[PDB]
Amino acid sequence: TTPTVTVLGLGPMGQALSRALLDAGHTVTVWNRTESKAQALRDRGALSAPTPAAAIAASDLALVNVVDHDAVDAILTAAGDAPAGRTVIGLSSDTPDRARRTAKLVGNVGGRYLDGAIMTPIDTIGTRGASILFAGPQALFDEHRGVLDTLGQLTWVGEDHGRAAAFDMALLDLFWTSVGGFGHALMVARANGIEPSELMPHAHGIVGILSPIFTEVAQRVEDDRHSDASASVSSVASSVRHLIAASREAGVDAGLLEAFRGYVDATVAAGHGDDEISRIASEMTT
Amino acid sequence: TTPTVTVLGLGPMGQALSRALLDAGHTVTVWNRTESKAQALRDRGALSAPTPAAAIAASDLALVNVVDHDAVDAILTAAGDAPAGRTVIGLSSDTPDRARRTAKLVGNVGGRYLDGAIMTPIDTIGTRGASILFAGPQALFDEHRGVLDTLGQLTWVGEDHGRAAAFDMALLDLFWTSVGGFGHALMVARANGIEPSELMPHAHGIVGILSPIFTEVAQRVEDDRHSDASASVSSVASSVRHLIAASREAGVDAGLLEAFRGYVDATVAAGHGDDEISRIASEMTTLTR
Ligand SMILES: NC(=O)C1=CN([C@@H]2O[C@H](COP(=O)(O)OP(=O)(O)OC[C@H]3O[C@@H](n4cnc5c(N)ncnc54)[C@H](OP(=O)(O)O)[C@@H]3O)[C@@H](O)[C@H]2O)C=CC1
Ligand SMILES: NC(=O)C1=CN([C@@H]2O[C@H](COP(=O)(O)OP(=O)(O)OC[C@H]3O[C@@H](n4cnc5c(N)ncnc54)[C@H](OP(=O)(O)O)[C@@H]3O)[C@@H](O)[C@H]2O)C=CC1
Ligand SMILES: CCCC[C@H](CC)CO
Ligand SMILES: CCCC[C@H](CC)CO
Repeated sequence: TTPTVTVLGLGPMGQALSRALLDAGHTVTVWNRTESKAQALRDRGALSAPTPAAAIAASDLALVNVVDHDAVDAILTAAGDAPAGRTVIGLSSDTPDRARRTAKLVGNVGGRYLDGAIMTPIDTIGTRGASILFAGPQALFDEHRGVLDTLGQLTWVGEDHGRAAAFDMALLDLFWTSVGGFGHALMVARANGIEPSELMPHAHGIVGILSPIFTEVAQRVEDDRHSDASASVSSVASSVRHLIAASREAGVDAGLLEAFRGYVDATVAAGHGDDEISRIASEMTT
Repeated sequence: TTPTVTVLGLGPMGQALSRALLDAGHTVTVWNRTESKAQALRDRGALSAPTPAAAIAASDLALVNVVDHDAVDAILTAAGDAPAGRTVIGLSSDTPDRARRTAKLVGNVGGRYLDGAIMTPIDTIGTRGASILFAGPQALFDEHRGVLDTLGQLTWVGEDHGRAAAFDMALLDLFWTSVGGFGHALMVARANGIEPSELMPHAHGIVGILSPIFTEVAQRVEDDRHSDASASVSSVASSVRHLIAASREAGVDAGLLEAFRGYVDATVAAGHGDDEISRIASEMTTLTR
């Protein structure tokens, strides 16, 4: 009558997943390599299991939320034949080939596998603000959607077990590159007498322009249409040099902007200085 | 009564500025090094002037919107004494020390100077979605704010003529780094059979999580508070390796992520793997600790 779910991995995100499943009223079994991280959840109604095999054998569905697929696959090695007749969902960020290999590891012991990628922070889990992408057999996603729906908005992205991970590689590239730019910006600003609290209203303004700019860049890349520029490659080839000089003056490394400059300069050298900045990423090939 | 404004520089942003000032009912004079670029604005009601001196002498306020301060200073040199008794606003992105240099060039010929930085794209200009930062004498900003308010939301950031540029250097760093990430992401997604149109709903979701994350990282940096992590440095140290491997496999250079990894790895090596990702940027220093 009541669905069973196991969560293996009780770092910040695995705690968040466990609390959401417990609030939904599922029977939740938890396991972590560092055992005592389960204690806060046992106080909230979770059941612990002492080993990965015992944890997976307790439920129809096991979610594995750990640092990477070396950790996932180590947990599956320890679990042995426990996945047989059960479903494993990988929720551990790694490459598409690791998601496919882990699918194979689970199938070769008689389990079924979905791969997922959580694209939102812990505060969002258990709300309509969370976004989780899934890949693998459509029917298996449909079979477990009822339990998984309490976690957030789910999107199935394809049959290929690696496809959620492929989205994750692209989306986390955008995310972490932006985070690197933000932390750099705060360092250089602070060296110029602008504390983070004073910058932040304006930094929110920059975040506010990204969606419409990205929409246009994506459309231009699909159209292969880089003409009629509103902001040219030659203009940013001038600007990025200023930004690097400012970094240098402040004693802050400029490696992200230096990499960017290399692409911009290669676009100018290729004869596309007059084109929209949608052209620059072409020069990232090699 | 009717305000007089000159725009010097008719690239895409100078055209946008000029259209917004004309749409507001101002008396707009325009000048560009390449004179043919003035025709569409003359049809909208702009006056054109043949030289920078004649352009600046036509108006109480001159906006200079060109690629950099080497171009600004070449235009103001050509204008000679035309700025005397008038106000020049630089709207051309460059360093704080170039903004201060240009301020002194204007003051040398008896003009007044504000430096400004436009922080939004051409479509926003003339709307409440635009943002322009200004630096220089507060009273001079106040004198011209009624004309300038037709371009967008305005922020005066202080009396030092370099200070709008200092914000610009920080904010464009964030912006272009993010654009570099985005263009890279599209190329790696395409190699993996995900076209830009299929990625974009999800990319908008990532943009949607940045502001609260940035607000937290800024508070932690101010507080020097990197503990009780919800996303640890050790975790991103693993993640960024995956990202770089995926770039390699797609035939795409991973320079930006490689640079980030070096900071992440240095933070782990400093014994801060369990800390929040707010700690990473410390390792960007090139100063002796
Ligand atoms: N935190 C977040 O906001 C988000 C996280 N994610 C993803 O969720 C996953 C988990 O993230 P998060 O909770 O932050 O934690 P981490 O990525 O820091 O992973 C820590 C967890 O992995 C376990 N682990 C590490 N190595 C091994 C191993 N060899 N064997 C067994 N378990 C191991 C840890 O066990 P122990 O406690 O014993 O050290 C702990 O449970 C990651 O893949 C991350 O990318 C996705 C979106 C957001
Ligand atoms: N486009 C945008 O969305 C935004 C632009 N900005 C800033 O606004 C400024 C203008 O941007 P944008 O319109 O895109 O154009 P560009 O940065 O490409 O600059 C082009 C303008 O500069 C002029 N110019 C270049 N070199 C010289 C020179 N030596 N002497 C005289 N004029 C010269 C060009 O003249 P000519 O026509 O004869 O070549 C043209 O008018 C830049 O500093 C930019 O960073 C700010 C926010 C957004
Ligand atoms: C600092 C929070 C990071 C969450 C992010 C979600 C895409 C990466 O794991
Ligand atoms: C691609 C449009 C670029 C606008 C940007 C505004 C901060 C930089 O000039």
